[PDB]
Amino acid sequence: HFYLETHCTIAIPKGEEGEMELFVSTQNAMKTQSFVAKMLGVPVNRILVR
Amino acid sequence: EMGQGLHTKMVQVASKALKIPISKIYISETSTNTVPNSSPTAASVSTDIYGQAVYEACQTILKRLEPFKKKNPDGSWEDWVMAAYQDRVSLSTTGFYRT
Amino acid sequence: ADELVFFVNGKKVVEKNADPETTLLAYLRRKLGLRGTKLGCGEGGCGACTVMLSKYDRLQDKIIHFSANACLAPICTLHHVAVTTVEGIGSTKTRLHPVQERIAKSHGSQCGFCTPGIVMSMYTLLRNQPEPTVEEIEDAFQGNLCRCTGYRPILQGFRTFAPSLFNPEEFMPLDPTQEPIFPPELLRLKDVPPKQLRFEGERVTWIQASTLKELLDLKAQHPEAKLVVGNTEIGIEMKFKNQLFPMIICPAWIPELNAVEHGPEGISFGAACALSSVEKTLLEAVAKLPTQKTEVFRGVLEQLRWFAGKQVKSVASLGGNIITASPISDLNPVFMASGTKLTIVSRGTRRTVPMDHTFFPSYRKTLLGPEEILLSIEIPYSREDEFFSAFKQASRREDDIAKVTCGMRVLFQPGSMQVKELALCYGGMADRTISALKTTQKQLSKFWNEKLLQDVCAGLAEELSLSPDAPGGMIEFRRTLTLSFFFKFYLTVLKKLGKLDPTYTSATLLFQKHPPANIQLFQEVPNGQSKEDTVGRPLPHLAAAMQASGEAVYCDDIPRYENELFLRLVTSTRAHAKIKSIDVSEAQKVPGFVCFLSADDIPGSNETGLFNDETVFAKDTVTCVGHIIGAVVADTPEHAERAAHVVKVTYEDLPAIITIEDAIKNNSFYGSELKIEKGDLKKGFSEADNVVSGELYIGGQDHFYLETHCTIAIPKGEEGEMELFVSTQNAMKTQSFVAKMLGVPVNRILVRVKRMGGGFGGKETRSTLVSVAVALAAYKTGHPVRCMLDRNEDMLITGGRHPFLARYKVGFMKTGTIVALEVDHYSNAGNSRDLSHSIMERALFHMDNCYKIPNIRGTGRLCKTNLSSNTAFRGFGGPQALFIAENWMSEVAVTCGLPAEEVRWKNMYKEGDLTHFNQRLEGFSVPRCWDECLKSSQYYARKSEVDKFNKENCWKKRGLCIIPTKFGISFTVPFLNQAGALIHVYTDGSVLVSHGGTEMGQGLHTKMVQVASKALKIPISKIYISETSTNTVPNSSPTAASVSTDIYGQAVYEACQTILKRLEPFKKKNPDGSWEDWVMAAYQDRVSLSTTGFYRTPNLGYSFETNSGNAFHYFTYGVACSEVEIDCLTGDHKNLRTDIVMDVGSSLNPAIDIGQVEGAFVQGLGLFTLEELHYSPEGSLHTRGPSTYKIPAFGSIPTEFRVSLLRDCPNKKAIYASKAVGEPPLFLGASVFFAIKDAIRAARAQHTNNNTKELFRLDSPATPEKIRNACVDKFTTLCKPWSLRV
Amino acid sequence: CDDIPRYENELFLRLVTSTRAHAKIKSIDVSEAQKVPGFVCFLSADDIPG
Ligand SMILES: Cc1cc2nc3c(=O)[nH]c(=O)nc-3n(C[C@H](O)[C@H](O)[C@H](O)COP(=O)(O)OP(=O)(O)OC[C@H]3O[C@@H](n4cnc5c(N)ncnc54)[C@H](O)[C@@H]3O)c2cc1C
Ligand SMILES: Nc1nc2c(c(=O)[nH]1)N[C@H]1C(S)=C(S)[C@@H](COP(=O)(O)O)O[C@H]1N2
Ligand SMILES: O=c1nc2[nH][nH]cc-2c(=O)[nH]1
Ligand code: FES
Ligand code: FES
Ligand code: MOW
Ligand SMILES: [Ca+2]
Repeated sequence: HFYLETHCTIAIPKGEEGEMELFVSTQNAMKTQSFVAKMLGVPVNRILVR
Repeated sequence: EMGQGLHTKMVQVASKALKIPISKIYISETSTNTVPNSSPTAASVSTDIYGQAVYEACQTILKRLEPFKKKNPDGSWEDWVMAAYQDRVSLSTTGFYRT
Repeated sequence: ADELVFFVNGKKVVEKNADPETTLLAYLRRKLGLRGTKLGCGEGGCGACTVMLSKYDRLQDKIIHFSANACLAPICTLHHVAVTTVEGIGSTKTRLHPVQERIAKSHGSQCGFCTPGIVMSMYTLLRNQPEPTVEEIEDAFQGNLCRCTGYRPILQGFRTFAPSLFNPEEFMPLDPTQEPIFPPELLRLKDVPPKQLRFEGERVTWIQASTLKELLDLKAQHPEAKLVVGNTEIGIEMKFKNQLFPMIICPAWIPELNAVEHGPEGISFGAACALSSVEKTLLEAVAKLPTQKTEVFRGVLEQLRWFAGKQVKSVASLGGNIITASPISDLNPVFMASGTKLTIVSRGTRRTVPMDHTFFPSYRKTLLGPEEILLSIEIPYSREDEFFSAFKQASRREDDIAKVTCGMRVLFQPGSMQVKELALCYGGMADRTISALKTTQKQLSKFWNEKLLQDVCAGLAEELSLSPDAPGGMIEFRRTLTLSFFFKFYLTVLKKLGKLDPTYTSATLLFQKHPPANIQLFQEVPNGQSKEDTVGRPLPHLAAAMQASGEAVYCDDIPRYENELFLRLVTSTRAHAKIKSIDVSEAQKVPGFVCFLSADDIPGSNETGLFNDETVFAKDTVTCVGHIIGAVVADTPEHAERAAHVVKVTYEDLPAIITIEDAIKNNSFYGSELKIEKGDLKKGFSEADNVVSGELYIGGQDHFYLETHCTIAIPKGEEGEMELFVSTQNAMKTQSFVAKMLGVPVNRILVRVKRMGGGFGGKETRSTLVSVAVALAAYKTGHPVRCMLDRNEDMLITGGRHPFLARYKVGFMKTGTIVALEVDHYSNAGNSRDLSHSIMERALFHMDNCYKIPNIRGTGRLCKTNLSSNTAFRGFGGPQALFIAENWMSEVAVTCGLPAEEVRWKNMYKEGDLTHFNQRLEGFSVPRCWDECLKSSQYYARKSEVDKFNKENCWKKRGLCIIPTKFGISFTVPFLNQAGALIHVYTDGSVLVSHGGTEMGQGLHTKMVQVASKALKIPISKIYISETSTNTVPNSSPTAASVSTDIYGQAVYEACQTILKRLEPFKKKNPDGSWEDWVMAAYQDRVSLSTTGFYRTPNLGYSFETNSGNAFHYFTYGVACSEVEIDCLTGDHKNLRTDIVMDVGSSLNPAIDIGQVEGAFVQGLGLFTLEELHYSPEGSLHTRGPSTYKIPAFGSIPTEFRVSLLRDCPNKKAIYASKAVGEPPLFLGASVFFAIKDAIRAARAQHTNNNTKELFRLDSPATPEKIRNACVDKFTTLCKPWSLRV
Repeated sequence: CDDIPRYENELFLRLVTSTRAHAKIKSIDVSEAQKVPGFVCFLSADDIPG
């Protein structure tokens, strides 16, 4: 692909109810959200992807 | 937005639908807590589908503003919006499209 | 510099560059990332920063655990000490400790900001005593404050350590064997010889002296060196008194300074011993030695009962209190009167002298030389024929500064009543501890009799005089206390010499705590209701566990960006003046200084405020002390603070208008008169049998939310975009005010509110003062910026409840029936309009309370003054008007000579009546609440018991009063009664709910989660609410008017319906499927799982012009009965019992609603009896901290506290038949005020006069000063024109 | 994404990837990595909570 900007993610752990806010260079915020939730083992509503 | 100008086009669409300058419209970002279960931005259909969703949401706004426009035809967009707010009419809505 | 080594939660910490000025709180929060411990006042009076400290005591060869305020603990005093914070005992990520579990499940946590501190006070107690008594449990919190709960649930939940809202049987038992162990490494270090340590900071050098020899050499070389042990004085001087001590010597480690010796003359304590140690030793001594030898010890112990709290007493040293020599020291008067011996030393010298009047030559000075230090103190045993007494009276019993405090001793000739020695020493009557020598000397060789009592009182009145301008004011009260204390001493000695009149006995008793009794009654949910349907059940606040664990994130707990700067506001020191110039040349020298911002830096508009009558930054003129002139931005909070303090502003004073009286005299108002008039007054007064006229005043109130105002502003650098995290109930106005100041479209600004550690109306608008200033700083620097106000800044700048002045005239019949009423209200609004108008409207809306008044006229006027702009405070004007109403109603009863409850009842509205603003009262439940409260409180039976007590007691009286209330539900501003919600169902079936309301501790999100769960028919575990944000729900009204549940509940409900309709087709095609199955099917069929919900309260719109239209959607009602006991000699009082019956319709959550009732009730109790703000004549606020502003404490609540929610009273006007509960209960606190007034009448009938129909004025708050002064007697009287017309 | 300011306590992650096309992982030794200044931790499969 050689997108000038390579893959990148910032993950912010809240410390409350498994909440995590992420800033990601992706075309798929949905799958990013569910995949991160699946790995953490928390409901999808706890994950915010921006 | 990955450089293809999707937000520009959506602002262009919203401006045409609402019939107001683009300068009054803004798109800041994409987030899972504003629009959920979104398909990845792909298949070159983003303009097609999000354009329709934005279009519908705009239509819902116009309908809610219609009574106020009719009562004050020579007023400004700002006048109608404020009147709507004070009359406790919601100025927030979703839009959706399915090919 | 030596390395500082200590432990935090078992983890070793090595600080190679310890700064002497760094507090443990700052270190925990900024260096260790442990944000569970909070900053609530920075002056040791709130306990929000409480932590536990553990160390190996060399002299006791044992590990000791004690609590301490992290805000006053210099980390430099913690070498080889083990710290335990809330995070160290448990968490929701691992497992909650029993203390955390119980306070959470017992509903002892609302906003949650005070929880960690209280959790640690309780934890510390249990580490010292695994099975404490109820007494010990209550005493554990003398230094912890809570503004939300009303304390009852916290005490009741913890009492377990010694339908229903909670079930104790579910609580995990406490098991000491599983507690974290004392760090092994520290236990090894105990075997290493102590060595002197040196720490070097930016401005201070700290020397930890290991031996007495090193201490004396250090003092010989540096006589100026300031000693520090507990730092509970030095810390205050450094933080608030602008003091800087270049060199500090901490002698805490020195054995001689910590030694305890039992001698033949008394018990000696090293000057470094903590007051808690002295207290422990004296208690043991009092239990083992003959009563006749412990007279002085018991005096010391009585003062220690009311000396700060556990956190301060565990670190505060003896020497510290003695040498600080404060005018209001509670110990020096006792040490002086008892001639306690002081052993003073310096390198090469040593002397021992008994403390006497000469030891304190002048203000803050003692007779010690510059090279000397106090080594030890010997508290004497009392001898035969020797008696002692110690008394203290303040504004609040617990953790307060003495108004007058004393030590009194008398020595008689062997077996006689003939005085040999007499010492009466007082604190709080001069700029130093003094002895009434002139007076006492005249009694030597005299006998203890009535004549001596009279002579001493007259002597005291003349010798302890106070000039009208005496600092602290309360001239009459203080002088009266000096005589009253002696009277108490006099009677007490007669008793000890023994015959004493039975009605005088109680005057000699020391405060006695009575056992608590609490009962909460509510209604069980329908028999067949599903377990997953939580509406109507006492579900604990969803974040309570995280608040008890310190994991709950509040604004400042959010991590700072590496490049984030800090802002400190620069405010006016003048009430009204022109700004001639501003010089920052000095501020520019403070390290880390970045810039000074002012009006000229604003890119958009400097016009702000609800009514556009305010400035973001003062321009040309300042109109109140605290008026924001500009702000300093620096790399650290300290640097910003220090720089802002040296910014020099040159002023030129302008005529100022401070008081309501000044305003009226100068015709200084905002807008024109407000008024509601119905009927024919002239006719009404013409038919009345009696007419009463009067004036009444009610003081203001500071919100004192445990978490002060705070804002973080992140500038994006793109298109003017800015993202802010704010502690506010109004994200919408925050957003538009920031946008207006920046000159950018509102759609560029994002405001996010997670939760507030309290709001109470104080964050409805005034939070913008900070938010806008921070946004400007972020805009100008391009860096993220933040600012959290210190308590003193918050209390000075942000405004509070509106003080009210009322002039009334009521006409009534001999039967007590009201026929006419005219009331003119005046509120002190401050330097801007803000919410003052709407507040006055609500006041006028409630001038009737629950009474039908055929002919009535009420006016309101907003006074424009040079004081910070006052704003919304739980009640929004209602409490003031309701208070004024009950005042004249009480005067009508007395005038008529009829039982107050009879007069109130016969004047009460009836189902279907119209109010003075012509709204029909439908479903008027006051009658039911009234009868049930009269019955459950056993009002009548107790009424006779009160009269009996008053006949058997001359210097103590009891009062009983039952009052009702009604509160109109809905914003006075029609268009604000709107609410929106946004709901998303993700593909795993989990639901994310978002609405316009914010969480400030009232449990709104919890209730909304409960509502969504019921509507969707799924467990609450599948629903979540993360925060409130302007980009999910726009144009939201502030979370206020107690209608958030009502309106957001409907919006959430409507959004859920839409979801159900969309899922219906898939549910039908697969009836046996799960929620998850239907959700996934909808998604794959391309059916949107996102929708909005909206609600608009119907038919609202009252007009003060036509006195027509619906102002409210419905009314919330309640009744409260309270009993008190007053000390006619001191002004102190006890809230014996309170019974409340509240109608909240079918409660959505009885646990949260009872918590709102109890909490609102305690804030009202505070407004009417304890809380008072004092201002200089020039308009400068004196009370800027918990030390001087006394809100209710754990020990302030009714000992017997009963609350019942009216059963079977569904409200068809709101979501699931519930009713708003936030503000309605607050006025009920007035029942305590009127019970007090009832008691004062008893006291006046006893000593003042015989006019059983006399109407004496009693303004609010009924503080100890007002109560004591009202109890006119021979003493108040003791504390002459040429001619007089005949 | 990376232009977003880092929090003062923000840490950095570096992936550890396979240098073989197909093989069994016999063991992982981080004793050397632990010596690098600023090292915080090595994460692997077992650390995943979900
Ligand atoms: C919330 C709060 C509530 C309080 N409540 C009360 C109250 O109810 N009644 C009351 O009287 N006080 C009260 N205090 C005041 C304070 O706690 C006492 O004065 C305390 O005992 C001082 O002890 P310290 O060790 O903390 O003093 P520090 O602040 O450590 O030292 C105080 C002063 O004593 C000097 N000093 C200390 N030890 C020696 C020595 N051995 N020889 C010579 N000089 C010495 C120091 O140089 C310094 O000037 C309160 C303070 C707070 C913050
Ligand atoms: N714990 C706590 N309770 C509180 C407050 C608060 O700040 N903290 N605010 C009060 C005020 S002034 C109001 S108007 C209502 C607002 O919330 P509600 O509409 O959800 O009841 O809660 C009341 N109860
Ligand atoms: O009528 C109102 N009642 C209120 N309580 N708290 C804030 C309020 C408001 O703005 N308006
Ligand atoms: S912050 Fe320490 S006592 Fe309030
Ligand atoms: S819960 Fe204690 S101050 Fe809010
Ligand atoms: O915000 Mo209620 S007074
Ligand atoms: Ca005002």
